[PDB]
Amino acid sequence: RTLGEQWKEKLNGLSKEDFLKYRKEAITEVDRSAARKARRDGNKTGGHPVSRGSAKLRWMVERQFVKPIGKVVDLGCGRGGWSYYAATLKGVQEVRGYTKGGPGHEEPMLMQSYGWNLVTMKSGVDVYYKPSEPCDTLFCDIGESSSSAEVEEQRTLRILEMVSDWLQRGPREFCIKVLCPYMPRVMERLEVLQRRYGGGLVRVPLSRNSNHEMYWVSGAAGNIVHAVNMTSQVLIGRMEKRTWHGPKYEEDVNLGSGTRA
Ligand SMILES: Nc1ncnc2c1ncn2[C@@H]1O[C@H](CSCC[C@H](N)C(=O)O)[C@@H](O)[C@H]1O
Repeated sequence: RTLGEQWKEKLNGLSKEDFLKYRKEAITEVDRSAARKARRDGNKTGGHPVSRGSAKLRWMVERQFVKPIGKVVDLGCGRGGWSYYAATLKGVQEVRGYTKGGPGHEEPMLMQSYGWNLVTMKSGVDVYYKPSEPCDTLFCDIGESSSSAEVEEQRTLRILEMVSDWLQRGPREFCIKVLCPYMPRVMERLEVLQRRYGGGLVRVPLSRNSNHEMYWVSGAAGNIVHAVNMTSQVLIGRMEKRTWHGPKYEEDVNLGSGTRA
């Protein structure tokens, strides 16, 4: 019905080998080697990001889709990729990250990247039941993908319901992941939330073509329905492909080391 639902149907109908070739074609991918060697060798000093999510956030902060500052609350922090990146920025003074944890959910990693003394991560916290607290910058990177777009719709709306109780607290910088932004219920909800709190949808090139995630960021603007559709166009055009040239590889940036005031 929507262009994103046609992509989802086409995606579900792919073969296992076509799936692999399509999921990384033309996407931007960072180096994870220094992160994976230090992640055994005890090197919490290397400055190598703990996850790919770190490079996804730098992509938006550098293009000023979001400008972290003050107290940052990181819902669904996982290993802490967004938390340790935000701790390097000058405007940021405190980073509080929450994540579910338990079996099958990522546990926060303790690292000594630049500004690590400002990061406090607490695992074992289901965000759907945690009360909101005052903050200046709101992150939320939650959304478990599924072959059913109907499942993703219910998971996306539940997230968008939860984050609004945090946005009513006044933060004006925010970066919230929309797992399934092409379903009609999600589009209507986003227009309502965009009216009340602002922002807009953006697609990060480091995302994989195997999912339609887009981020509701405070520094974006414009028609939400169209921004989703033009992303749905690129993804479908990447499925119809003969010359599979693969991904554009890039280097991550070093987070640094040491304490901040
Ligand atoms: N109800 C819930 N409450 C809290 N955390 C949740 C959750 N549902 C999923 N999660 C957690 O959200 C995390 C998304 S991982 C996001 C990557 C992170 N920004 C980084 O840069 O490293 C997952 O680890 C998941 O365990």
